[PDB]
Amino acid sequence: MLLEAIFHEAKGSYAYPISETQLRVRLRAKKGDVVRCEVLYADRYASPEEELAHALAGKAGSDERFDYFEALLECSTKRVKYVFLLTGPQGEAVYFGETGFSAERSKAGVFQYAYIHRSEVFTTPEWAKEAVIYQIFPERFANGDPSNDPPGTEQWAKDARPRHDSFYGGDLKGVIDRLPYLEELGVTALYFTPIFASPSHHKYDTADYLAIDPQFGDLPTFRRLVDEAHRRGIKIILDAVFNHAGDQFFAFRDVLQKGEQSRYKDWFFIEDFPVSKTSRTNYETFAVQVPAMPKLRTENPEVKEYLFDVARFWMEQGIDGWRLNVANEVDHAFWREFRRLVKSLNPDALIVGEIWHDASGWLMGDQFDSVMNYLFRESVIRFFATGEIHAERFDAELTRARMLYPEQAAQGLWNLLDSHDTERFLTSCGGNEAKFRLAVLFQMTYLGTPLIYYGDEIGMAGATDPDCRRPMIWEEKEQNRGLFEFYKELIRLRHRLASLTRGNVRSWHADKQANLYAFVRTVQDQHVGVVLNNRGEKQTVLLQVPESGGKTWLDCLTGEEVHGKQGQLKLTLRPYQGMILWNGR
Amino acid sequence: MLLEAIFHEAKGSYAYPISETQLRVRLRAKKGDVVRCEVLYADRYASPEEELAHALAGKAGSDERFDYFEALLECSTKRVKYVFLLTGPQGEAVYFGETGFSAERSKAGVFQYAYIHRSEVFTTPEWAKEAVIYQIFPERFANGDPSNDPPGTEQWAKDARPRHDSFYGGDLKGVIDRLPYLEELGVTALYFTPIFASPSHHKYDTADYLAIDPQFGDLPTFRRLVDEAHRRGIKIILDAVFNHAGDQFFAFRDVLQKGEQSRYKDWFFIEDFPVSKTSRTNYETFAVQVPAMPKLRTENPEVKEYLFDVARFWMEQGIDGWRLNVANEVDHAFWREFRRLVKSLNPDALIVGEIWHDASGWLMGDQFDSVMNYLFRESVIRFFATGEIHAERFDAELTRARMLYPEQAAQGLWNLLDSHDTERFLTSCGGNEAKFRLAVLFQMTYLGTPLIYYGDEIGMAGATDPDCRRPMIWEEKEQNRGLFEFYKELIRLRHRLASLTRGNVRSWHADKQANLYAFVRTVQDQHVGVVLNNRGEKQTVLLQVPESGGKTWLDCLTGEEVHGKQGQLKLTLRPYQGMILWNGR
Ligand SMILES: OC[C@H]1O[C@H](O[C@H]2[C@H](O)[C@@H](O)[C@@H](O[C@H]3[C@H](O)[C@@H](O)[C@@H](O[C@H]4[C@H](O)[C@@H](O)[C@@H](O[C@H]5[C@H](O)[C@@H](O)[C@@H](O[C@H]6[C@H](O)[C@@H](O)[C@H](O)O[C@@H]6CO)O[C@@H]5CO)O[C@@H]4CO)O[C@@H]3CO)O[C@@H]2CO)[C@H](O)[C@@H](O)[C@@H]1O
Ligand SMILES: OC[C@H]1O[C@H](O[C@H]2[C@H](O)[C@@H](O)[C@@H](O[C@H]3[C@H](O)[C@@H](O)[C@@H](O[C@H]4[C@H](O)[C@@H](O)[C@@H](O[C@H]5[C@H](O)[C@@H](O)[C@@H](O[C@H]6[C@H](O)[C@@H](O)[C@H](O)O[C@@H]6CO)O[C@@H]5CO)O[C@@H]4CO)O[C@@H]3CO)O[C@@H]2CO)[C@H](O)[C@@H](O)[C@@H]1O
Ligand SMILES: [Ca+2]
Ligand SMILES: [Ca+2]
Repeated sequence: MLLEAIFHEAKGSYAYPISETQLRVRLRAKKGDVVRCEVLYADRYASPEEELAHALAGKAGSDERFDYFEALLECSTKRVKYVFLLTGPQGEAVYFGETGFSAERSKAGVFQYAYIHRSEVFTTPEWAKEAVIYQIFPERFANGDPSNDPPGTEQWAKDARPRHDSFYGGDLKGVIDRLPYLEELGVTALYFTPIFASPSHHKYDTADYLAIDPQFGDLPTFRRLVDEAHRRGIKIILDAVFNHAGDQFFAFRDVLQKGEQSRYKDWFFIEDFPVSKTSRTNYETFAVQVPAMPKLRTENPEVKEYLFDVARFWMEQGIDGWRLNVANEVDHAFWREFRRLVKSLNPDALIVGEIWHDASGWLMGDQFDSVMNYLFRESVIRFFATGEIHAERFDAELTRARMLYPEQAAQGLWNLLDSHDTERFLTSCGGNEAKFRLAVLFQMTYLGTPLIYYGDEIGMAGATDPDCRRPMIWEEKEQNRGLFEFYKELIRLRHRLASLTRGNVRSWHADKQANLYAFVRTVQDQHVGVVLNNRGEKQTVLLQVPESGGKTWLDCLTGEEVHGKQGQLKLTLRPYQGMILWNGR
Repeated sequence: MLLEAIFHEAKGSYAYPISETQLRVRLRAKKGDVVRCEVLYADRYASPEEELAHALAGKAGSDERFDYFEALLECSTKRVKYVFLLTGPQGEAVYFGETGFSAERSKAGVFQYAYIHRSEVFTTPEWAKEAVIYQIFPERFANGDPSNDPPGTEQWAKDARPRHDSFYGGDLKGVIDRLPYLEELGVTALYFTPIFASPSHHKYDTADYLAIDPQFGDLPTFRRLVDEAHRRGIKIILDAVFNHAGDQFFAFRDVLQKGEQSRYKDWFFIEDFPVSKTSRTNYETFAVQVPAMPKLRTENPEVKEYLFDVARFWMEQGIDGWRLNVANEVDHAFWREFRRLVKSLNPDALIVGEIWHDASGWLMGDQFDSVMNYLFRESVIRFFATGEIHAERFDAELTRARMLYPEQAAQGLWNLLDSHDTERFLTSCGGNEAKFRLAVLFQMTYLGTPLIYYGDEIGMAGATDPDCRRPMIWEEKEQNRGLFEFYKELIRLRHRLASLTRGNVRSWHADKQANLYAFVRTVQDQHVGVVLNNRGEKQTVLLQVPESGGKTWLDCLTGEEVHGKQGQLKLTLRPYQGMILWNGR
């Protein structure tokens, strides 16, 4: 075996508790190098002559180059020291501990997980595990009150082609009027892009954090929305824009006016005074030269105090969580304290960070509960949309991503197909509905929480910002109702099958030539196998009956009954068809 | 190129800032696999049309299986995305990024270090880097006041054999009396084990955190000690026992008397009432069944404020830092807040955690400045004391350990040979002074902060606790004055050669056959090469002139001049001899 390929660390995503007395440990090795991985462990103060406890680590996954083994250690003392015993195909064995590798156990040393503090066990809101999120970009969802429309509003039509400065009149009253639709779809939570006072259509350049934007409504209307959504079983998630403010933010205007004499100058990153001349900003902003968005110095206790108050105010209005804008450019201390504040006010309030890359640094349990899973989007884009990768590469990317974070984070990642910052997924699929649907079926059955971008469910299309922000299509005749009913069925099944929301996930089959991919979701005695024929050709495949699942399966999408023949299942898939096989338990 | 052996993560010790605009990045590959490692980077919002910046990563080290490449990225924007370009021996070129490996750069993706916040740049007290610490176990150092001696105090003699419950009368007045001695040795800081009220001789079972133990003195005496040490250029570090209290601690006494009625019952981990009764404890304690040490629930905000108050009190007395007892069993939040409290009170107060294993989780910059480096001791024991490993594995263990933490931590790690919890190092060497001295020579020249265990400098020996806590030997005739003078010279040298305190470290030469180990310390134009002949036979060797060090060298220990012919130095080392070759700059 290739020892240079073996990896483990007593922290992060390779060692973490799932309870106050149980520790999950993972180990990585070159694919095929290790057939048996066992963990020998004991209390960190156990005597030299005490027997070590044993825990066998099953193979939890494999990507292109590695195998990932996982075990559960029962640590009643909450203190554990442990070593791995790795066995190869030829029976060659070796111990792997903190000191290194050795045939002699004592020489390998022991990894140590010092202490398991209850306060450090990653815990997330129970409801977030089985939620189906629907993203609403207010200015474009529904114009329920044209009397608050901004001047110059354009026509709310299917042929609308938004500009960076277009307005259509979307508002909160509209959202309220359309709740019956959202409820019928099966949505359980709504994520809103900024809704606080701001001059733009997107409103990421905040003028006033404590006020609902006039064109969207007022506090009484917001409160009504929260109540109407809640009694319909729908939660509310707001967009927290704490990385930067708008240039109309009071503190910033003060600096613009008083400059060096401003009591708020240290609330930002001003390069020199006066504050500006044009787009040539002499102050740090979001991205590059974005005059309307001066970066906030969240490291300043005054700024942190202010934003924390903003958070308190809105949570008082009854919201259920936050979506953190550009979360990765706000300091960690801020986020650790934010989590403490939020959870103290509402233990069930969800915290989702908006980060597009590897977000492990914010997903260990003391900061966010989840993140906008763009890694998931990329793999889904490449596999179902552009066809840039095949099923085996898809399986690998998913597996590698799953191993990036502790299971508590993975279980609730917001798996989106697109957002208000990307082209519509149907457009990514070049308008191919068959491909789009397969992606959706995957999104609705995979490990994580699905996030639906408004309109995708009724066939909307579009290029990237601002063309992805076109007015919602409400005209029944202009909506893809077949797709809508498709979504409804998938969402109902998700709520219907426990393994789909709370089950683990394991690869079942991945064939690069047939481009068929299958995985199994498991919890308790229930097993649900999802098979995706990601090819424009009808195919048949023989899959091994999933580990301890039973001999009778039912494709919940068709009512088709399939029996295990000599430990196998014969499946015939039409082009781009997906099956959701329930083992009946 | 074995891709399965290549590793990098955009955080931890593989990617971290050394300043507000500079990110240090490290990458490891199978030893020999990569000949050139380059980093191509840019601002995270740079246009796809902009050209990437270039940074060549030199080989910063190599262990038994890997090569470690290190580079410095200039990030004026404080936001960076990057990809590695690795070239094999044959000229093979592969790109490595967050997405994976590929001959095509774009397909490799890019790692991202979202933002560099000034508050997250690991910063340590400037003085700690060039310090030489002396550890004082007060009950056994010096009895300056015989009137405060504990009951049954035993004879202060060289033939003393301490028992777990012995007392010899050591106190703070004695330390004050021996300051001229400590100053002569050249020590710059004193690390004291517990000195607060406690009934034991070690005092890790705290009765009163706010009072000097009567056997050791009183507050005024402590203050005088602080002042007398300070005026002699000696700082003071106290032992903070925050993981557990003594069973005579006021809060615990209360729980013992009032039980479930006690307002302090949640300050501990009580399983049932009434509490205690012999060694069969019904409450969690340090280690296993240690009735005198009930664990403190530092997660409890009341417990945390009390301890923080304890820390504020002693810092008001003028101390310079803390040594955190069993730091790995106290929660991370407590430690993050502790650091902010401490640093706000005294920016130069040092925080050293007592952790015996990989302490990377506490050394990223938001918790401890350093730790008692027991990993260093293990390597030193195996190589110099037991001879269990040869020069090449020694070099490997050292390099591997060095790569475990960011450079800010490594530079000030407390490198000890032994402690009040281990057998004396001389005893580890089986009484061999030649091996002992070579280890000390290594300790005084290697990267990190040397920690001297009281008595080792004058030849004390002893088995592990309690035998390693023998009363100090003060009678000159019973002291190894030759050793003492050796220590003095090495300490002076360390203070005189900037590279020994502020320089980096790189392997120079390691040969298992001759068991010769050499490394070089470098800062600016100063290069100091250390050659250790760890064998009991006179030997001669040839070493390539230290990279860009120059051609004139001087062994500071003897005054011997070495010129080096054709880029090589000819060295003749006596048995267990060591050389400290200064390049003259
Ligand atoms: O010409 C300037 C610009 O102006 C307008 O943009 C404004 C926008 O309309 C408005 O809504 C707002 O934008 C906010 C946005 O809505 C929020 O969701 C958020 O979005 C920003 C992200 O938070 C931020 O991280 C970044 O995103 C970049 C990723 O970080 C980066 O990783 C990369 O993504 C790639 C991944 O790295 C890779 O792993 C994966 O495979 O591929 C990804 C790319 O496909 O690149 C991302 C894009 O830079 O920027 C996001 C903003 O776009 O915060 C925003 C700010 O509040 O304000 C905007 C500024 O005024 C126009 O609409 C826009 O077209 C125009 O470019
Ligand atoms: O039966 C009674 C008991 O009495 C004595 O113990 C008491 C001791 O005399 C007294 O001073 C005090 O002890 C404290 C000690 O002085 C402090 O420094 C500290 O020490 C404890 C450590 O903090 C704690 O982590 C642990 O140490 C363990 C290491 O974590 C663990 O890694 C492992 O160490 C190995 C290293 O990893 C490796 O690098 C090296 O090569 O080999 C090591 C050996 O395995 O094991 C360590 C031992 O478990 O315990 C330390 C305590 O010894 O905190 C202490 C508590 O405040 O109180 C003691 C209890 O009353 C005797 O000394 C003891 O033998 C006897 O059993
Ligand atoms: Ca309107
Ligand atoms: Ca005394």
